[PDB]
Amino acid sequence: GMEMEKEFEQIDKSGSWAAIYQDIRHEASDFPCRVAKLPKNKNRNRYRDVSPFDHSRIKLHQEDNDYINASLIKMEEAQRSYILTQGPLPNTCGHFWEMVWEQKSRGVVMLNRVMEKGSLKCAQYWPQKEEKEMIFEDTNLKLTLISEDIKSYYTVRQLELENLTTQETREILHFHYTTWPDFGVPESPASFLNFLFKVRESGSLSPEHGPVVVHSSAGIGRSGTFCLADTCLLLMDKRKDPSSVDIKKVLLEMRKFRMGLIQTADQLRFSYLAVIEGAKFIMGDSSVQDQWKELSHEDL
Ligand SMILES: [Cl-]
Ligand SMILES: [Cl-]
Ligand SMILES: [Cl-]
Ligand SMILES: [Cl-]
Ligand SMILES: [Cl-]
Ligand SMILES: [Mg+2]
Repeated sequence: GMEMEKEFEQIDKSGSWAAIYQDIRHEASDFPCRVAKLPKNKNRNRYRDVSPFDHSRIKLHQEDNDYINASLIKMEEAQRSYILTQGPLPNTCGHFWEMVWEQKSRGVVMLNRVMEKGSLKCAQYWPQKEEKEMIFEDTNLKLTLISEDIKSYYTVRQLELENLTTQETREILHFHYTTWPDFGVPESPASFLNFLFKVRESGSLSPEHGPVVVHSSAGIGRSGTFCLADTCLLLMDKRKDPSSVDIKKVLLEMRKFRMGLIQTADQLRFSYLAVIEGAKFIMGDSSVQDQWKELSHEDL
């Protein structure tokens, strides 16, 4: 089969995933995060050990404090960008939506739940009920739930974001994967790819929009897995050449822009599985998309 498939089988046969993953960690970029570590920003960071590099951090367009824990992953060869961010805190939900507005994002991909393992891993940063809209007074934004489509393991929401200064409104699509555990993997390649293709189908990743926002709790593990698989499939798609993609090199390129992307060796292995499976679609087996939808059990 494909070259990534041959490397996959070699690594599985030798039981080498931990060593492969540790090599990536060792080779990964190390750039300063001075702004993230300023005293005044301590309460804007969810995790002490997860910070945006200065070079790639998203700046808020405000004079007071322009800091958010968010990074622009700009994949030059693939011609796709993503914004990866932590799950917003109770005091940074206004900042989060400010960033969405200013960066002209059409979609937000949320890969975590608000409560995981008994702890609050993300703030409730969007409205749960149509009739209870949210106002972010610090950033002068209003957010309303317009509709939601609840599936067995993910939910898609239509939100309306309004800049109260100008009264301009935009439709934001929210893609919420609700069964992906932290430091874990999706139930199957099919369930993951079914969801990724839902995001793709929406047009949220179009170059006509700002970068999609992808987040988890830390904005690196589940978020890294999602973007690695998406970028690798896009690279193969541009060239129509699966054997042209080097998944580990792509991950190291991504890690130039945000630290710590992909948090376990099993998330790396899963990324391979997802790309190998998705290649079937890229190379012209259109019917596999329906198979994923069936295998994902999304209706239940
Ligand atoms: Cl300071
Ligand atoms: Cl949730
Ligand atoms: Cl829980
Ligand atoms: Cl929180
Ligand atoms: Cl790491
Ligand atoms: Mg995470």
